[PDB]
Amino acid sequence: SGLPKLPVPPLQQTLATYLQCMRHLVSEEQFRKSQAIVQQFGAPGGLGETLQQKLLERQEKTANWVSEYWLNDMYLNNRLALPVNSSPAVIFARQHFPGTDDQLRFAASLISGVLSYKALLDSHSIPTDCAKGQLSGQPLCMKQYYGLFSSYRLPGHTQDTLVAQMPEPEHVIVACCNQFFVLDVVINFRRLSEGDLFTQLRKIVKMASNAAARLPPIGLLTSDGRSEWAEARTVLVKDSTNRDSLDMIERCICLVCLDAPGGVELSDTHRALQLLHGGGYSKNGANRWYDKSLQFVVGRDGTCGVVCEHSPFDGIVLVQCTEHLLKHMTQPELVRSPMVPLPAPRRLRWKCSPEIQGHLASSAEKLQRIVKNLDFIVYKFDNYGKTFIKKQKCSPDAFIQVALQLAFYRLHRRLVPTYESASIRRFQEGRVDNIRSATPEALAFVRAVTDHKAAVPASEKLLLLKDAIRAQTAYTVMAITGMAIDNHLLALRELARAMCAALPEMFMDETYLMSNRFVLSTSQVPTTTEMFCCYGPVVPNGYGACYNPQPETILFCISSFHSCAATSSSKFAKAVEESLIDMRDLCSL
Ligand SMILES: CC(C)(COP(=O)(O)OP(=O)(O)OC[C@H]1O[C@@H](n2cnc3c(N)ncnc32)[C@H](O)[C@@H]1OP(=O)(O)O)[C@@H](O)C(=O)NCCC(=O)NCCS
Repeated sequence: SGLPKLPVPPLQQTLATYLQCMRHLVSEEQFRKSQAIVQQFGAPGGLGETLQQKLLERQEKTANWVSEYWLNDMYLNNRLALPVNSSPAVIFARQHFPGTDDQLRFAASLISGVLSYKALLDSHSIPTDCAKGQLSGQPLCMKQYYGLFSSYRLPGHTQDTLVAQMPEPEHVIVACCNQFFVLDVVINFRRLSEGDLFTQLRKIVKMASNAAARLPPIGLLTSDGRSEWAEARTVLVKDSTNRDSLDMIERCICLVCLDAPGGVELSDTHRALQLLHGGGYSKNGANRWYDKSLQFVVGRDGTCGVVCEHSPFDGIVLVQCTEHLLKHMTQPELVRSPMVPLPAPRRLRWKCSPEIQGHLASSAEKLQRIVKNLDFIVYKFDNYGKTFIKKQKCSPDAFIQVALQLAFYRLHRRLVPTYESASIRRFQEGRVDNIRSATPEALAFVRAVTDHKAAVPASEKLLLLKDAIRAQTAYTVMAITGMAIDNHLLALRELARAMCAALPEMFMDETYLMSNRFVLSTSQVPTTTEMFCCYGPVVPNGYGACYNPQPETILFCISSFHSCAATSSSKFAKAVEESLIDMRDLCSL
């Protein structure tokens, strides 16, 4: 590759930044202790320098010194069930399917789109991406695109495994009524016609309606905790017939889920709930297989989108792919490719036992908990967007990040360690690092705005606001150029772990542990289309906030858990609105 390698920030720089990031987020006493702990860790000839040298050696010996640690720490090691906790969802615009054939026509076209997109990929014909927004123009890593259809996430007892692929024939798994069918799409590079795909889908729907053939909803098992699924899967593996079906799923291109009519109204919020967890076993919750990277949902009632397994790639790459797919569906149906004789799709067989029956019950129950615990809302701020923000000589993203801090503070009376996905695709195999938005400058601003007794003059609030945005931007530039701290500290941490299972004080420190519990987890997932991305929180008492800034509006997808009496997605969305209004008034002085 011609891309530069992810940089290794200097040790002292990361340590200084770290302490500064956390001083206002911990007690004075605790900070003093951390100061001393860090001083000792990074002292000349100390442990810090020994680990740093080992990191430089690792940087030289690998293409990306953090890929492995990051992949495990961020996803594979996580034991939580994938739905809501990990797998984000992208919702397409509302569709209208008068008859079942309309649904199947859409699905056929979509599958065709997928096939031509994958052809462009297999031929390395996809135009190399370039940075836009902050520091734009340089080439970006394209590795993520190659993980779109060739990946499967295997459950494990303690750590999962991301399997990187091509089966011939090449096929897609179609799920209907919780039944999984193998739909071959490419014989000898012969790509079935959009007309033949329609015909095959009609057959699938028909078979998926046969009572005497209906099999147990095995898909449900993949919606459980990772350790739980790993165990139920071990039970399944005992039988040869199940071993075959799993493999088929494991080697498919993707899944195409023909969801049953949802029960509630088709609002952006409800359509997203369906994409996130399917609404539980009583709805479309089992018509899935979360281990597979991409699950395209085409429901009978018009609810469409794609459920994504996070570990193999991030939302930007995903959105580019989907927007291309949808654009391809806007583009005219080509000439035909006709298949005579056209074999019938194969239904994956499962040999269930009393054991598996119990596992299905548990998973059904576990999933229901996720469904009722998710507090989600799609909020569209329409007073203004990027256009107005740019007129304030401000970075939209930074401005929005600051708005979220103010919303959080005005509602809960404190700032908390916050996470914002910062793409580092400027470097080989680059995924993301973290932008810590809960800066000291943000604190000074939110306090001025909310502390009535201080009576801070509006002119001063404006100054603090601009400084907060300046600091947000500075950290953003720092992160996207690989000079931030999270990935750096992670590497040092795991390198030490290799030396001795007993981590240094540095990483046992309550300050470090606290710095990584992201009560406010966020990310910008911009899209030109009518679509939007959403996901749940990463901690029991936290929020998930994915926004899409447009010229005149800003879409906010807010999530939290009903279990935490302290959080509330409706209240937070309201606080976001008020925060944006307040900031607007401040800039209009
Ligand atoms: C960190 C990050 C979010 C910053 O986003 P960004 O796109 O640079 O956003 P900004 O808010 O700075 O906005 C960029 C736009 O505002 C403009 N802008 C930025 N600062 C400005 C300023 N001070 N004054 C006026 N305009 C400004 C830019 O010129 C650009 O305008 P353009 O639409 O004509 O190109 C981005 O670099 C990133 O990493 N995005 C990836 C998110 C991701 O990974 N999502 C999936 C997670 S799994």
